[PDB]
Amino acid sequence: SLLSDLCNLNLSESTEKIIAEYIWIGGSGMDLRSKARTLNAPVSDPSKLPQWNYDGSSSEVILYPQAIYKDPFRRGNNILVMCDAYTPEPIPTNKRFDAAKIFSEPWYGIEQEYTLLQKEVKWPIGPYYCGIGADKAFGRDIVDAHYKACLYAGINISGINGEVMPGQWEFQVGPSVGISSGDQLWMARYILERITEIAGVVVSFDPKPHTNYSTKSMRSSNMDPYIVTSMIANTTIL
Amino acid sequence: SLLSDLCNLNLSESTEKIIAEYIWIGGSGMDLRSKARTLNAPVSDPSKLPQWNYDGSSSEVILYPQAIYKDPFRRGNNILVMCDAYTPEPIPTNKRFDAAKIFSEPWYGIEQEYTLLQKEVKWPIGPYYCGIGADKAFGRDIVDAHYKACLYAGINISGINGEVMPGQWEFQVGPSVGISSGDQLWMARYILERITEIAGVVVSFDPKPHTNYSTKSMRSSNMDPYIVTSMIANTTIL
Amino acid sequence: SLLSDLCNLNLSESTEKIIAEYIWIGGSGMDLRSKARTLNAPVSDPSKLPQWNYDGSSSEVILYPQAIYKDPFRRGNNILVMCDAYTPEPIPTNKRFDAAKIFSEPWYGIEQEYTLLQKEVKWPIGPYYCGIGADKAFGRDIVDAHYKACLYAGINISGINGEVMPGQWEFQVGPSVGISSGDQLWMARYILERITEIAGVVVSFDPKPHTNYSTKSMRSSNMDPYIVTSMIANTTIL
Amino acid sequence: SLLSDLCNLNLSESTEKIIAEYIWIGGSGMDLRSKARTLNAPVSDPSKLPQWNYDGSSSEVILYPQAIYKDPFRRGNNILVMCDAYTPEPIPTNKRFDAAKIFSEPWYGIEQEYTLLQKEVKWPIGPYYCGIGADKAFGRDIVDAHYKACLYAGINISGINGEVMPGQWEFQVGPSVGISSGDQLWMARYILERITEIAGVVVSFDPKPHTNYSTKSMRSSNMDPYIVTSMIANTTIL
Amino acid sequence: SLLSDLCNLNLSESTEKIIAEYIWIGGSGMDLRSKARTLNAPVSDPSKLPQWNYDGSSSEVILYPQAIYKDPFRRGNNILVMCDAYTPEPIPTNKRFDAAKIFSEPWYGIEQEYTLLQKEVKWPIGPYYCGIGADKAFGRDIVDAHYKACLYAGINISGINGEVMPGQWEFQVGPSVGISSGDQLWMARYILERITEIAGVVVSFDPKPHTNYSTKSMRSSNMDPYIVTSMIANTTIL
Repeated sequence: SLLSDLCNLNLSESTEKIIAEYIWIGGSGMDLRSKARTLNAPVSDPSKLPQWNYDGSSSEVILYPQAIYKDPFRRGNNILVMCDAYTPEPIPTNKRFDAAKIFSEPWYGIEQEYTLLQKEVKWPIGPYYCGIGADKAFGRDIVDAHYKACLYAGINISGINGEVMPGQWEFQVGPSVGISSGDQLWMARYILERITEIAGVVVSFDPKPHTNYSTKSMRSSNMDPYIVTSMIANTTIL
Repeated sequence: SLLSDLCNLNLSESTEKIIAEYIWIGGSGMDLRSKARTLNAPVSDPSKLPQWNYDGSSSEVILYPQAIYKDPFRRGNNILVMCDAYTPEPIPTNKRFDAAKIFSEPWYGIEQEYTLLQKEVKWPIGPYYCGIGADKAFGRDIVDAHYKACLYAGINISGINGEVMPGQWEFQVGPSVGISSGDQLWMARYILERITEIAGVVVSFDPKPHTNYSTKSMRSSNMDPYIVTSMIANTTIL
Repeated sequence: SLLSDLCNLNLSESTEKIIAEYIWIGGSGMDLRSKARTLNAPVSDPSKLPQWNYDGSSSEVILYPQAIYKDPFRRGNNILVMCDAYTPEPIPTNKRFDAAKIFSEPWYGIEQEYTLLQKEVKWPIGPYYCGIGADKAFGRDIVDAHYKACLYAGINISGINGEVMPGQWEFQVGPSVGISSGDQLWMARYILERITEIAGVVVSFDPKPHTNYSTKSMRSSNMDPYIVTSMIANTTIL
Repeated sequence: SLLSDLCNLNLSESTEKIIAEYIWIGGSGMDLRSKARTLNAPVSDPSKLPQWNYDGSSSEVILYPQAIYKDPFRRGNNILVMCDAYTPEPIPTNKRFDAAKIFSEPWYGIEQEYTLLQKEVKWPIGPYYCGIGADKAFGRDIVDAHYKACLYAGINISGINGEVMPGQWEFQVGPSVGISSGDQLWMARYILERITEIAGVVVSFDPKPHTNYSTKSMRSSNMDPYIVTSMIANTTIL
Repeated sequence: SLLSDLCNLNLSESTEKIIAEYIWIGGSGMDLRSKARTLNAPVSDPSKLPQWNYDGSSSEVILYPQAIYKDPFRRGNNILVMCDAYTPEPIPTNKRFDAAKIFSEPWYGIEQEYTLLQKEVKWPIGPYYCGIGADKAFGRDIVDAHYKACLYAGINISGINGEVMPGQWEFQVGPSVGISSGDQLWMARYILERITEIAGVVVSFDPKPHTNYSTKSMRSSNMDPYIVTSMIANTTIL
């Protein structure tokens, strides 16, 4: 148990403190980053978690709690929260205020693809449609881990399946509220981004390392979940 | 424990989702393929799962649920589902519609070999009938795993044998009622396909990498099984 | 983690089926073989099990349930059975019919010795009389495993000790009733090989790689657990 | 396995002998040292633990119980104790008597940074600001372990984050009352080294391999939690 | 999980038999040998256990159950026994008869030192006074294991500490009564070797690879836990 018997300890035995990691979109847009801080009492309602901030130079950017769900790598009562960047008005990189004001029942099953690479070499490991056996499932345990972690957290994920291109996969979100579909993707794009970090594997959400619409009824710019859903919710009723 | 901490979480606490993988026969060979997707509530009756499909060009091929049995590698309430390839007329590769219409009380204890060798070298890992000790059993952990997973799932499996020539094995399929011996010899043939894949072991069903009949009206080989189980039933129908 | 998370699943959770490992003696008398096959209800009475058989060419040879004890490598309700070989009259290699007819309450104890050697060079791994410390005891974990497995199964083993010969040990089968005594020894020998099979070690019982008598009063030449006891009983207790 | 089966035994059944490790500050640098000592009755009141001592030549140096917290690597009822060094008057290296006499309710939060390097080459293992995935976070397992151990012990650590230069972090000691605040820093720092000792990594706190103040009126070159805190409270809490 | 899944099985679920490790002192006085035996019912009274013996040629030498403690390497109801060598008159190497007749309430505390070295090269593995982290403490896992095992067994050990010379330590047993005091030391010594057996390390107690006295009335040349205590009791109490 070299650095493995730890990282997993009971919570309520000693203290009542619960961590709550703060997550936000950074960099060019594909880099989703986070850092940790505790709390006092376990509450899942987003209107009680205190605000916070960080320094953007490393530019004082404020963060507000929006999504409070559970945690893959810590269990019990530990919590992940999804927060957006506000410039010292929202920051232009946020790209969420417009979506919030537009969406303020458009269920969206956004479809996303991800490819696995061997991080020591940055290449994929090693009839291919959902193949099994040798030279087919390059880290199918990683996929099991991500699927079950997403079920545990609170992400509404709705299936996963491989294709012909080696290593790569894709998973489905299905029945998620429009604005929620801008959260439940990004967090689910985050959890996976950590899981392969355990191994010598990296997920690259890129083409070369679909948007469902089921409204309750009617009653009325590259790779951004929020931008795509906002654009396609424009024109169409809601 | 790299990546193995996950894959073995629980679902009775967080979300009542029960992943139900969908399985269908592949192309020319006996490559039983499958892909994963979810469900909502725990039900074992195959008359309630909705009819789903896939793309065959990677064309549209629809699948229906008929075999609903528990999971070796996921446990809990997760389920494997056996499905056959229909076209919205059964595909010739199906070879199950004729057997179903013929059988709708014969019991088939068909015998099958599952010669298994090493992955990288395609060679065995290491008076030989059911040998024990050095240079006798080139991996019995996977074999015990397959046996117990088969009993756990719901397969009515009965026996297992060793072999003299290094490598070959065999398991009995048990008292399977007619068309049921088209499920309990494929999905119980599917389970092994993952277990060897867990290790550096490849199972080579081919002869060069028996037919039973126990009816109640008192009247009386892997690869291709549907044809076999059905032709010898026609000869002695009910 | 890999390949070992299986092999340890539970029985009574899914199905109340039981398994059984049918064990017979090899041609030369030093090899002990077995093959596995299931059963419906768990019963420990040797009379209730049904009579089974095998092929002697690998020539039909029948086997009857003689000794029913529990299983260390599968735990739960899994059961080992010691059975003798019958020609379709006892088979000459059986050597048990004479002992059974002779013994049909002598308490007997027989001593066993065995040498452990490396798999591919045939030398022991790594004052020696019950020695401890550097260059004294090698593979004492195997010894602990065998001792505790033998207590668990039903073998009434009594003690083990190490001697001067490198990689040499000796265990005592303890007081036990009549022919069952000899029978018990066989399972003990059996168990050892499987445990040694885990470690990649070769066990040699041959001399170049004591018999205890105690009764009430009167019943109311190559390492043979049956010939030796029959000869030493013929003269005094039959 | 290799010693890991031990180190984790329970004590509430065999012997209720609470251990206690006596922690004292080292010599020139920041080398917080200790040794173990058993006790009879488990009590957390620092006014009942017996005084102890040691030899300073490796000179008698008495030690008195000040801080009683729980234990990362022993758990159960095992307790760590933080004690200051007294000459047979305070020792000059103690630096705590001045702080105690000054403080005899200013809340303090101090900032700590530490750089991780390889054991035998001194380079660190393996947009960086709180980065995720590969090439951003190296050995976050150590960091998660230290964070959760610090919550478990009794340290009221409050937050943690990464930085831009490769291979360092920063954790927030949290708001606490009086001199205990400074004490807690030392204690928490202690835990880190033990955890790093598991991984074969060297922790360097040196700059080249801030303080928060709030009162009861408000709310909640040496790297000395004592000198800096006392100097800040000299000018305000007096 | 090879070879280690066993060795930790349960006792009371299958059989109520217990084990017992009979331990005697080697000829040279520095080696402490033992061998295993079985018992029917678990009893901790040294009077009820049966006398046993061995062969001194590897010359019969009788042994009696003197000290009964629990077992760290088996848990459950398994028991270790410390026994002395009696020739059917005590053997001169015993050295315990004189101490027993001298002592037949002086509390004694003895100090022990040991050095850890590599199995092959004989050099130690890997300011040192009670050092922490890298370059100070090597193999503290062995030390924590021995401390906790000694608490578990019944040895009322007091404390342990590091020292200056690389790779050597010292533990202390002080709350001991009568001749059992010396006895306890011996048993504690024994445990250490078995633990080091797991790690592939060599323990040397030799100087070149303290006695505490307190009575019920208080204050009103080899390393032999018996010779030293008998000599220092002669001048005071007995």
